[PDB]
Amino acid sequence: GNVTADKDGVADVSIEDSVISLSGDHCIIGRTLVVHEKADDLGKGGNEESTKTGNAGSRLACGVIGIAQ
Amino acid sequence: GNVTADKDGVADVSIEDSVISLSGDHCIIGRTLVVHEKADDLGKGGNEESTKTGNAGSRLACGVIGIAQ
Amino acid sequence: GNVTADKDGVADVSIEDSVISLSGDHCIIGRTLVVHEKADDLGKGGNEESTKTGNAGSRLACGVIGIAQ
Repeated sequence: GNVTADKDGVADVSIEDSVISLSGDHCIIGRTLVVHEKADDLGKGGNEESTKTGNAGSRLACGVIGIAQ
Repeated sequence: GNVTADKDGVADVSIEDSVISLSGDHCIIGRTLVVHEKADDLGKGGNEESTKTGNAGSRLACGVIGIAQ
Repeated sequence: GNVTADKDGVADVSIEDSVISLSGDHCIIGRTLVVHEKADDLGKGGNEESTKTGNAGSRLACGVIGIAQ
């Protein structure tokens, strides 16, 4: 299906079968930020997959990022 | 189906079968932030999948991120 | 089905079969934030799946995040 007709109209929105995601600020104030990590065996034959997939950030697989943003 | 007709109208919204998600600020004030981690065996043949999937952040699989944002 | 007709109208909303989720601020004030973690064996062949799935944050699987945001 998914016809989505329209004849006029200022500033209208139509959203058929889809996926939407938003977010806001992520302020973090401080004076000292210390991190220690010890990863040992993350993946051992881990199959993966994706299709029509999105992401508003840093895609990754089997990582030890430490401090993201 | 999913017809979604319209003839006029300022600033109207129509949302058929879909998924929507929002969020707000995530302020975190402080003076000291210390983290210690020890991950050992996360994945051991973990199949995964996705289709028409979204995300408002940092996608990942089998990680030891430490401090996200 | 899912017809969703309209002829006029300022600022009206129509929501047929879907999923909606909102949130607000998440302020956290403090002076010291300390975290210790020891994960050992998270996944051991854990199948997963998704379809028409959304998320307003950081998607992940088998993680030891430590401090999210």
